[PDB]
Formats: sequence, structure tokens, C-alpha cells
Amino acid sequence: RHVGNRANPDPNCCLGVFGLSLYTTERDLREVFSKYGPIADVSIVYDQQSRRSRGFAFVYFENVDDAKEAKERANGMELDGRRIRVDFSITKRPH
RNA sequence: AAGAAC
Repeated sequence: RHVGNRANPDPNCCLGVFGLSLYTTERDLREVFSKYGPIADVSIVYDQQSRRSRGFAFVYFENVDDAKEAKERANGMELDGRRIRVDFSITKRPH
């Protein structure tokens, strides 16, 4: 057997900023994404105990009829020279 | 190097 996920493979509105360079936060990411459309919510997650931060984020929009472009434009954008990840995440919403 | 929640 084999696998390729860790949670419910049913995304639909969970955009995000995976590997957000670990030098940026949701108060900065909410502004640059607000340029492409309205924003419903934003999140950045870490670990519960140790092994340092998981260092990544999720983003949500009130309409996907326009958030679809926020995904295609902001993907691989420059933020720390890392060409960050921006698109659907998986598992829709928090735990 | 990307990654898992609350």
C-alpha cells in the first residue's frame, strides 16, 4: 500500500501560503491577498509541543469567482526569494 | 526546504 495525504482530501476554499518563508505573518499576507479580492479568514500554524514551527499558513475568501485569480497570480511570488506556495491546501478548515 | 491545523 501507499499514501500521499494526512487529512480529508476535500478542499474547495482553503487557499493558503504553504512554507511562507517562516519570516512573514498572516497580518502581512492578508494585505497582499486583499489586492486580488475580499478575504474571509487567514491562519498560520505551528506545532503543539516541540520540533519547532510547522511554519505554514492557510487563507480563505468570501468568493471563489475571484479568489481563483488570487491563487494563480500569487503562486511562486517573491516574498523572501523562496518562490512561495499559494493555492488550495487540503482538509478545508482547522482541526 | 516546503505541510497540517485551531
